[PDB]
Amino acid sequence: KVFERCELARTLKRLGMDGYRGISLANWMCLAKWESGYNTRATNYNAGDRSTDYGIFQINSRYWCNDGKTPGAVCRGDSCNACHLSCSALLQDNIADAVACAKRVVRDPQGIRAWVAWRNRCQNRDVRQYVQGCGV
Ligand SMILES: CC(=O)N[C@@H]1[C@@H](O)[C@H](O[C@@H]2O[C@H](CO)[C@@H](O[C@@H]3O[C@H](CO)[C@@H](O)[C@H](O)[C@H]3NC(C)=O)[C@H](O)[C@H]2NC(C)=O)[C@@H](CO)O[C@H]1O
Ligand SMILES: [Cl-]
Ligand SMILES: [Cl-]
Repeated sequence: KVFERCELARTLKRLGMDGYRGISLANWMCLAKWESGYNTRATNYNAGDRSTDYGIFQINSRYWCNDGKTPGAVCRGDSCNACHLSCSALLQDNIADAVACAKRVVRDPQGIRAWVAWRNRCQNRDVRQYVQGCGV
């Protein structure tokens, strides 16, 4: 599914993303915009390291979900699939699982810095435009 901007903002607000581990809803919106253009079925293979990015947030397979096909990995406990999900779950139209996984991502030290796209296009920028007029 390709979300409309305000429709996603209201969805994320309902799912408890506003202010989660200190990240404003606007930051999440900025992230989804630049990562996938708000498209849940987006996939990107990293030929360079054989990992794949999945869904609206472009979550990487090396540490967060299991796709079976991601090499460079020494798996301690749940270290290779910290969200406890098949990567397939990050490609559904319903973003509940994707959101639970993004929340797990930011529980690690880097927080939102986990996404290179955020560093480049969102950090220290006026992200208010992403949520203006959405009623959130
Ligand atoms: C959105 C996304 O998928 N982003 C990817 C990044 O998560 C990934 O960075 C690596 O993330 C893992 C998991 O957070 C890092 O490991 C954790 O590091 C902290 C540091 O103290 C430690 O507390 C955790 O125990 C440790 N976890 C594990 C499972 O080892 C890892 O250090 C990050 N690597 C770098 C270079 O920052 C990057 C790189 O694979 O890909 C993004 O796409
Ligand atoms: Cl699953
Ligand atoms: Cl699995």
